[PDB]
Amino acid sequence: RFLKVKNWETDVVLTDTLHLKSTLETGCTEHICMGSIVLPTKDQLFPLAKEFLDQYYSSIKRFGSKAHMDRLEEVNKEIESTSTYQLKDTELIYGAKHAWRNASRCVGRIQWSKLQVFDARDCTTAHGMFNYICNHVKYATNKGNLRSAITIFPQRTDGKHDFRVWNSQLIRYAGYKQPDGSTLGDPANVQFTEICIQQGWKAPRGRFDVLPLLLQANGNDPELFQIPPELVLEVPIRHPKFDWFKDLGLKWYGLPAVSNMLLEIGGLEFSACPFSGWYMGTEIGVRNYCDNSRYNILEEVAKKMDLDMRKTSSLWKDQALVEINIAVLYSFQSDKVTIVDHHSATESFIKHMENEYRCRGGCPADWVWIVPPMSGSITPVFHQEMLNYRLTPSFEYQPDPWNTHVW
Amino acid sequence: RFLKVKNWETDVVLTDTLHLKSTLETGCTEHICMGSIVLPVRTKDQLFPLAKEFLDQYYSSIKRFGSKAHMDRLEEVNKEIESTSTYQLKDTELIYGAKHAWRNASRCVGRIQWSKLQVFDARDCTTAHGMFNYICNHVKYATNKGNLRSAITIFPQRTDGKHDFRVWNSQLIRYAGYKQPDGSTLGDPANVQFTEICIQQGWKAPRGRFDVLPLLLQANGNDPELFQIPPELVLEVPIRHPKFDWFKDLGLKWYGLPAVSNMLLEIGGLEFSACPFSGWYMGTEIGVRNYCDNSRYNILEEVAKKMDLDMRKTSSLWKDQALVEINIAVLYSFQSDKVTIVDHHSATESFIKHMENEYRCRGGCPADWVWIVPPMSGSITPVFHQEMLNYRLTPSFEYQPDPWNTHVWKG
Ligand code: HEM
Ligand code: HEM
Ligand SMILES: Cc1cc(N)nc(C[C@H]2CNC[C@H]2OCCNCCc2cccc(F)c2)c1
Ligand SMILES: Cc1cc(N)nc(C[C@H]2CNC[C@H]2OCCNCCc2cccc(F)c2)c1
Ligand SMILES: C[C@H](O)[C@H](O)[C@H]1CNc2nc(N)[nH]c(=O)c2N1
Ligand SMILES: C[C@H](O)[C@H](O)[C@H]1CNc2nc(N)[nH]c(=O)c2N1
Ligand SMILES: [Zn+2]
Repeated sequence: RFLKVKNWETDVVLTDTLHLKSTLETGCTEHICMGSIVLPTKDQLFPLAKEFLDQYYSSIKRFGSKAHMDRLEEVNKEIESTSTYQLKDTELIYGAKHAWRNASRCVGRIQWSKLQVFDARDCTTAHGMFNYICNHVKYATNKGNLRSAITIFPQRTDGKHDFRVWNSQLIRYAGYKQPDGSTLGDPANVQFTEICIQQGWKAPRGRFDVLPLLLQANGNDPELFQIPPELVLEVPIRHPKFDWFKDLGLKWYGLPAVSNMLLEIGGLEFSACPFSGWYMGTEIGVRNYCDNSRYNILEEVAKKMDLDMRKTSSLWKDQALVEINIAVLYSFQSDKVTIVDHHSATESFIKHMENEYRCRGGCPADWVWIVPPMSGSITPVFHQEMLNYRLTPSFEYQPDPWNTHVW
Repeated sequence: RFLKVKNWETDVVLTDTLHLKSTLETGCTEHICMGSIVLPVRTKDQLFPLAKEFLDQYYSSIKRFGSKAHMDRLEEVNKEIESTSTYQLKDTELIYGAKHAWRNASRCVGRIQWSKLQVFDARDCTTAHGMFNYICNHVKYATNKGNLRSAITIFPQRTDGKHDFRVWNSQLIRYAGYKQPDGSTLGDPANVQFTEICIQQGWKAPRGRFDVLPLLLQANGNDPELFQIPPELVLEVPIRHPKFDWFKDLGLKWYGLPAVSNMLLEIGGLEFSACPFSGWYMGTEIGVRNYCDNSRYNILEEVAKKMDLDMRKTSSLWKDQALVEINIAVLYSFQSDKVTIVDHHSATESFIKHMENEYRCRGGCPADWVWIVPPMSGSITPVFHQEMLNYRLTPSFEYQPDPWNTHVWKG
């Protein structure tokens, strides 16, 4: 019922009680661990609403106060007659901040309480959505001094009137299959790129073409829009010691902004809730640049470093990985664009985890995702036992809209 | 019910049915994943079904399920359980048992090799000196002058839990750790407690950074006694770097034979509490963990110092730069001295081929991602991108409490 987590580098032991709150299911059983799987009515809504308002009023030190009870009845009455309900601004902000706080896969949660929340619940059209997104992008970008933000479109109703951003992130590079059999640009985005092409985008067909936004308001067919190029802060990638690195022609965007997740607060479902912070270096240098199924540049870089690629045991992939990552961090720093290295990020998360254990009685954490994709064991999170469980408010994955949406 | 796992690099999707044979529990529930927690006298009653399951598996694999020899063996085991409270494994069942415990070890990346395991039957052993002799033979056989061979030696099973055979060392070969009065540690800080115990048992400690510990060996529930492994039996590799000539002056070395001696081997309900086993190293175990963990030799600072890296900001990735160089040095040193070692690229590619093979021929391969993914360069190894299902099959190796915590001292 109570559970201990040990850090095997420091011997520091923490006791978790927060897990006894969790309701949603992990995918694991007593018989099987699914820890490494990427994806494992009116009557439904009121317990959900109640459970959320209870944690809200307890957080503002007013649990069981008349103002608490009154709000419970007003929501109960609104559900009974409207089959849904509306969140107060204060509840919206709290819900969003807590969905981030509860994101067990996110290493950057030390920052959870400083999230700028933009309420776009009054939005009605895709042109409206575009305006809100551009304002979000400009606000978060802040000329390189990045700030966390989320923008929240109207909640689901009958599920036939969904707001969706079809893009997976607000800013991403296009992907084309070429006659060659090779891929130009980002292979992750090939399918979405074609969907933009069949919707009518003129594609420049380069390595680093910023995709257009494809915006669905109120269940209607989605619409193309190009983000003013002047709102998209990008960094050219160079190396502090290797002069040849510039000729690889590498660039990345400053703003990571996930736009395909669903935000659930008090049983209400916000299907379009783009949010953004800033990069940890490895996301770009390890995953985007080096995954065999992404830009996959390890082979090209190793060649320029004149390393022995004859045998895997020369650790040439590993040498090139480090240098690719040094260059990402150097480039973002030199251009004054916020970025965090994996040493700094994981050390912060350990500090945050200790805060959450003393202040909240726990911190749900998914070790498979929190440990960086390079140098795992020289980061302190490697040695940290973590407990993974699902709390609400939360961000969840949802089906790609094109599989779903009817034209 | 069939369970699917997907490789996110290749889109290969595999179907697991083997998890259906899984008996033991994971630590996890529908409400909590304990996937990163390091650790989350049997009676006649419980013993017969365990013996029966095991023998059903054995007889299946040799294609004799339901045979008169299968039925006769069940009845003979049954009769022996009721009459004596335990039973004895045939040699063939012991071999099969030991190979399967390795096959089932979900935290082990080296399993492609599971079927080539030299089993030494030491169930006729009775004394600590007998144990020492069996262990020297294992070490010489396994070492094979650098062309390492996988092996396990199996001492007598638990009886009443008062007569246990235990190897008190956690590996057959490991270096002492000495905690100094100024709070520094000389040698391997992981072995401080055990070293203290050796010392108190009368070991005279050289007190260097690389003193090979003595063996502390318990037979038949008796008090353990000290033995020194003959030095000529302990193959060691001095560590140098192919390009950096100052690397050798760090004074590093490591032993070639990794030989886990503190686990419990369970087969058909029987408990083998001393069953040391050994293979060969994957380079990262030494280069990443043993050398670079902050709680271990911790040489990152001193290495990066000698590499003249920028150390005033973590964002120069100086730690990462030094880590790779150390790992290069380890592999180079082993290869140069013709001592078997495997790099993490090669080992993980092998594991993936093993795992796909196992799904096809066996209907699954239990695997613990937290453990299989190497402690450096995770995502450029194909395992990182592999979904895995973790569950407990028997035969199995299990953790057991350190014997100094449980042992009843006789005097
Ligand atoms: C501010 C600096 C931040 C950093 C350094 C950061 C870091 C990360 C990283 C490295 C991941 C792993 C994702 C992957 O590898 O694909 C992640 C996941 C995630 N983060 Fe953050 N984060 C930040 C801000 C935010 C904010 C503002 C939110 C929401 C308000 C958020 C919510 C999430 C969620 C929901 C996931 C899981 C995505 C998934 O399951 O695929 N993060 N975070
Ligand atoms: C042939 C060469 C082998 C290689 C390269 C190899 C590789 C490894 C590695 C890297 C680990 C993780 C250890 C750690 O980081 O703490 C491990 C764990 C393990 N291996 Fe192997 N292995 C080999 C052979 C064997 C053999 C012969 C056995 C026994 C028959 C064995 C059984 C195990 C077990 C039971 C674990 C789990 C240890 C634990 O939970 O602490 N392996 N293997
Ligand atoms: C807000 C924020 C800040 C930050 N630094 N980093 C992030 C994660 C972003 C960026 N870097 C990856 C992306 O993570 C979000 C995408 N999650 C992948 C899960 C997935 C499941 C199934 C199929 C797939 F192809 C992918 C968010
Ligand atoms: C047979 C074989 C071959 C090989 N290459 N590698 C191995 C694992 C060895 C080597 N390198 C580490 C050790 O693994 C065995 C010890 N396992 C640690 C688990 C643990 C539990 C509780 C507390 C702890 F601090 C640690 C075995
Ligand atoms: C199969 C495995 O679960 C998958 O590759 C995961 C592993 N850990 C991860 N960790 C992070 N931060 N991001 C990812 O995309 C993944 N992928
Ligand atoms: C807390 C965490 O599970 C622990 O540090 C584990 C992580 N993965 C590991 N993986 C291997 N192979 N060996 C280890 O010792 C560990 N340590
Ligand atoms: Zn689990």
